[PDB]
Amino acid sequence: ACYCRIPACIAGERRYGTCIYQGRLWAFCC
Amino acid sequence: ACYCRIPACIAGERRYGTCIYQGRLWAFCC
Amino acid sequence: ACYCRIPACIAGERRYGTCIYQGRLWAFCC
Amino acid sequence: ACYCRIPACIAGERRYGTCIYQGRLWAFCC
Ligand SMILES: [Cl-]
Ligand SMILES: [Cl-]
Repeated sequence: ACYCRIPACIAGERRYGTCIYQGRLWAFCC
Repeated sequence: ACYCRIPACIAGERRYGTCIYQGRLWAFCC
Repeated sequence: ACYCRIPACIAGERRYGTCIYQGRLWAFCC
Repeated sequence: ACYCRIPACIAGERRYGTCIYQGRLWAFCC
């Protein structure tokens, strides 16, 4: 699955984009 | 869980933001 | 002209979108 | 000044972010 994350993607994931949610920027990670 | 969706959120969800990935815009739905 | 603004658009402007810049969200105002 | 551009920033500028408006993605160039 993919996840919007703060502060960063985790081990085993790659950043594929960005989420805008709750007034913050998130890494989009899969 | 929240989900990035095209074309729109499904009944029972609301749009709380936006995902940007693979050069495309997605609704962020929870 | 249009401007990316924090915290908000100003008098005489309308918000038409969002900017992502310097780790922050900005109102896109014209 | 910074500018939202399609297709890309012009020589002498760099891309520092992204604009979202009118349902479209733009390079944010300064
Ligand atoms: Cl923080
Ligand atoms: Cl602040």
